[PDB]
Amino acid sequence: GSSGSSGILQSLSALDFDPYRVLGVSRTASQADIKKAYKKLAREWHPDKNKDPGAEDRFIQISKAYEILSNEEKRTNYDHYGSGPSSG
Repeated sequence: GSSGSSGILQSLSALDFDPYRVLGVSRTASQADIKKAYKKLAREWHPDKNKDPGAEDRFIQISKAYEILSNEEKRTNYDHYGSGPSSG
């Protein structure tokens, strides 16, 4: 059996890009999992060692994804909105 698998599943994001999806974690992930995942991604995908064109892009995002969660104020805000339409 050379190959055989399927995973047809649609999706819909609330904002330009989701933080959890960027960092690569789920709701179950807590400040701990997210944090470690952030630094780990920032260090590994760090532009300091990365020379190939594009690496930076990823990093710039990875940092942004966490910036939201990492921050208490930012994190909470999201929850309040419940991934819905902003008041204004």
